[PDB]
Amino acid sequence: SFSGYLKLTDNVYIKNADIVEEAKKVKPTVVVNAANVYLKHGGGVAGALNKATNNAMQVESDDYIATNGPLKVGGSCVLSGHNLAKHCLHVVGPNVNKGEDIQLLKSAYENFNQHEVLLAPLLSAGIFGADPIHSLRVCVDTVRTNVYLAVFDKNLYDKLVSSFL
Ligand SMILES: C[C@H]1CNC[C@H](CO)C1
Repeated sequence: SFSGYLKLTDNVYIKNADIVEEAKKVKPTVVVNAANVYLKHGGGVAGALNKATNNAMQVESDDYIATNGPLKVGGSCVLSGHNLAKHCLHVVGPNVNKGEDIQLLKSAYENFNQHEVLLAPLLSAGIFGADPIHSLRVCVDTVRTNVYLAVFDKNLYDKLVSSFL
């Protein structure tokens, strides 16, 4: 039921869309969150997804952290998708603004391979500070399952499509 996506490869699709609106429309089995190790969904994609859940994502996340401790950079956990999806896969890409190793972006994308189909943002893009062109490249070269990428910014979406090798 994903509609309006441009096909980049055999398994990677892209659309200029607000991932919250896309999740509400599609109700995918998995929506990926651009999480941090503490699951503190303050801003960027995480802040927007959490706000769409009326903070239920944050309440669930705080209980998860209280039980399990923080995630690793490059790691993930599966939690509820609330009103957005069946599940939310919280994936921690490296935050270059915190000096985290950009080489961990491939490990972060490997989490997507545990799910046959996902709605996702570009990991480490936006407020995480990585080059979104590089994130898309790592995505296509790492993810083998079906990934539907939602890119919020039209100007960035156009740049990503027009520069895609
Ligand atoms: C598994 C269902 C979850 N919501 C959308 C799916 C259609 O691609 C069906």
